[PDB]
Amino acid sequence: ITGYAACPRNWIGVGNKCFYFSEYASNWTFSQTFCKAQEAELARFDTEEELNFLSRYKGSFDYWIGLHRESSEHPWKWTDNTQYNYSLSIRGVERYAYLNDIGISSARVYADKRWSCSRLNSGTHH
Amino acid sequence: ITGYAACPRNWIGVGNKCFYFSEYASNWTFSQTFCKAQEAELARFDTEEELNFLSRYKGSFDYWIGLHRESSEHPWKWTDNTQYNYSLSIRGVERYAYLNDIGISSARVYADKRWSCSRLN
Ligand SMILES: *[C@@H]1O[C@H](CO)[C@@H](O)[C@H](O)[C@H]1NC(C)=O
Ligand SMILES: *[C@@H]1O[C@H](CO)[C@@H](O)[C@H](O)[C@H]1NC(C)=O
Repeated sequence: ITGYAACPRNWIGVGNKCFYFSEYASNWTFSQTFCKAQEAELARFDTEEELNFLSRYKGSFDYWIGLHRESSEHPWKWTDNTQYNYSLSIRGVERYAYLNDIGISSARVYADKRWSCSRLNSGTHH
Repeated sequence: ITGYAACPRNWIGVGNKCFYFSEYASNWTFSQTFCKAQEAELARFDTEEELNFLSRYKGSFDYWIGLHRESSEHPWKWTDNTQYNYSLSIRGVERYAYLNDIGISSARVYADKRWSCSRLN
């Protein structure tokens, strides 16, 4: 690592990331607009430590995450257009991913769910 | 691990603290020995943000925290011997504090509970 630095207020630090969690349900598009306005993205995990933390901290509520696909015949990608590494199953035939009770599932864009944002920890510098 | 981290691996950063959570239940003494061996202490909260994080991440399980008293007639103190600020009530007549379903309660030293550690940074 480069250094240790606290995530900003209302954000939670796990590994080299800072997570944010809403307590308000809205649609995937509104959620991604919000995340981008925080200089962040809909939540992305790159390690088991990070996925396990999201899956525990969410409690009993569904949370939107940053995986989506243009159709059921297109590849899953992150909101930055990085392709998904297909390391976990995703349930369903819909375009927008969320964490449920069991793991990752898919929903229509206009479903109302709480959301999480992530960003790499910048060490307060960017 | 590249770039910045709030905390070391297996710890979670909230404000100016790093928290650790066991998935193994033990008695309060065993828990505090463990936390000191990590250059840490049984979990201490100094803000609402920190307490709300402990109260959510614990889920449906009881967790030891760093409040303790010598008897039901003595003041609550942190494991560093710094007095409690009495900003939240604690239930019961026992000497050792834990987070339960509802808030903060007290138990005997030999009760088995998962524990949390905290440290500054
Ligand atoms: C998503 O939510 C926002 C805010 O309520 C609303 O403006 C927008 O029309 C919604 N979009 C969809 C596709 O439901
Ligand atoms: C606490 O747990 C440790 C480890 O199991 C054990 O050595 C010790 O006797 C226990 N103490 C009490 C008071 O139960």
